[PDB]
Amino acid sequence: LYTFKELKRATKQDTVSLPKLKVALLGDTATQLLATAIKGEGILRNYNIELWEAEYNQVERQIMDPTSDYYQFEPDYTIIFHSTHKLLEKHSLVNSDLQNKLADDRLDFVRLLCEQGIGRVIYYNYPEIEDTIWGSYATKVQSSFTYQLTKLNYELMNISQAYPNFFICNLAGISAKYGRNFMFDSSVYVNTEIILSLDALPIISSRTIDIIAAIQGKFKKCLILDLDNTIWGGVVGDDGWENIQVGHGLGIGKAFTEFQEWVKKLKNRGIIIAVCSKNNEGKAKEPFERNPEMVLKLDDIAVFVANWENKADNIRTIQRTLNIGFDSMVFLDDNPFERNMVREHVPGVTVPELPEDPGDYLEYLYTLNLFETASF
Ligand SMILES: [Mg+2]
Ligand SMILES: [Mg+2]
Repeated sequence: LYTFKELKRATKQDTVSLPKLKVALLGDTATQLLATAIKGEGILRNYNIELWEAEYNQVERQIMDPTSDYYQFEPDYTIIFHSTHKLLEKHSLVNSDLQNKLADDRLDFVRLLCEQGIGRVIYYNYPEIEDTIWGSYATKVQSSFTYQLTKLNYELMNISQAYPNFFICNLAGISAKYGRNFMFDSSVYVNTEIILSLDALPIISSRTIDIIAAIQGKFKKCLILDLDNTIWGGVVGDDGWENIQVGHGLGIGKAFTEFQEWVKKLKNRGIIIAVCSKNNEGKAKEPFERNPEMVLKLDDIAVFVANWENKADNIRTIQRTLNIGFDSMVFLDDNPFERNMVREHVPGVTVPELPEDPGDYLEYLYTLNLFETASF
C-alpha cells in the first residue's frame, strides 16, 4: 500500500518503457482523486495507464449513448463506481413500489453494461449504509434499503459468474474491515463530492490495480513459509515437536491454528506452498509428521527446504524447482532480518512486513490482498 502522495508523484514518472492500458472511469461521486490514484498505482505496477474520466455523474448517460465519448475512447478496462451513498438518496426519494425495484433496476443496468461487450468491466460493489429507518426490522421489509442492498450485492455476484468480462471489486468486504467511519469523510464529501477518505483512496486504487494486473497475467502463485514463530509458536529445535504452540484452547496457539487454516485454503485453491526454514530438516518435518494439532501436513507442502544456509539461496532453489517467477512468490517470516535480506537479495519476491504479534498476522495480511486472481 502507498500513500496518495506517492501515487500522485508516480503519475509524473517516465512511462516510456511500460505497456499501455486504456482505462475508463465513470462514477456518481467526484472521481478526480480516484483517477489519479488508479493511474499512479498502475504505473507503480508497471503499466502505462491512459485514464479517461467521465464527467461528474454521467455513468448511465455515457453507457446508454453509443456515440458517447466513452465508446469513442475504446477502453481496455471500464471501472464503474456507483456509490452506496448515491443509491441511498435515489431510494429515499421514491415510493414503496419503486423502492421494491431498486436492486432489480440497478441489476438491469449492470446486465445492459455487460451485454455491450466493451473490454473488461470492474465494478465496485456496495458497502452497507444501515439507515436505521426500521432498525434491524429492515430485514423483514422488502422495500427497505437494507433489504434491497443485500439482494443487490448477492445478485451482483451471480452476474460476475455469468459474464466472464465482468469483475467485481469487493469494496463491501474491504469496508467491512476498516469501517465506514474510516472510509468516508463527511466534511470532505459535503464540500467536494469526494466519497472516499484520503487514507481510503490508496486502498481502493491498490485493490483495483490488483484486478487489472491479475487479468493481464500478473498474480501470485506461491507462498513460502518460515516455520518457527511463523506457522507455530516457539522454536522447534529448543522446545521439541510436542511443545510448539498450535491448537485450540486459550492463548497464542489458537492464532497459529487459524493462520494455518488460511494457508490451507490457499493450498486448496492451487497456491503452491513451500517451506524455507533455518533448521535441521528432520526436526523441522517432525511436527508435520507427529503433532496431531497441525493443520498443515507434509502433503500440503510442495517443496520443503530446511537447512542452515541463507534463505536467499534457498529461495532460488525453490524457484528453480517450481519454474515460476520470483515475482509470483510471497515469503512470510517473523524475523525482520530474514525478511530484509530476502528483500534485498531476491528482488521480485513479495515480503510482507508482518507485525510482531502473531495474533495480528492474519488481519494484516488481509490488508495486502496478496492472492488476487483472474481464473478458477
Ligand atoms: Mg521464525
Ligand atoms: Mg525458522
